[PDB]
Amino acid sequence: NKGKKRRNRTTFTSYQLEELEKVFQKTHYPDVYAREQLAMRTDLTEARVQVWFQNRRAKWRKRERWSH
Amino acid sequence: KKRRNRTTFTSYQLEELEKVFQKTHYPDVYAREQLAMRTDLTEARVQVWFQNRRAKWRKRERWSHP
DNA sequence: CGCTAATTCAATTAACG
DNA sequence: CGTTAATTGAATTAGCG
Repeated sequence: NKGKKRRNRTTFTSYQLEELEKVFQKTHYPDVYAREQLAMRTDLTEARVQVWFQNRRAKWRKRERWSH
Repeated sequence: KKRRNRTTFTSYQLEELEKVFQKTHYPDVYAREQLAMRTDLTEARVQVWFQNRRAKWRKRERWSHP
């Protein structure tokens, strides 16, 4: 099935991915405040940061052996 | 420490959201981007509003199925 | 084709008045 | 406490070297 017109796929920079990953290592579920400070520091929207964390947890769960 | 924050919509914001819901239950990105300007909300809050509004609507159909 | 960003859902949690 | 906005995993869609 084909979905309706969607937002253009965001291409992140080397800096952005490295910066987001540092926060992911501290916590997989950052509060709104943590995400907003990452959104300003990386010049991203709080929305793109929240979707990145949603997908980063999905990638981590797939590779993970343990229950958590 | 409040982990998440909450958006309290104005009556005008709700009129403009419900207007687009009655035209299209699944607005495209171009349609959502317009509401973001019209209602001063982010496109992100329009997605979230629309998915709760859809969930809310499907519950009605399940109750009035016979 | 692999990786991953974006968008749906059902179930559930938590902010606000 | 009631209302409902926000968040989550899971599934899925799809852009793009």
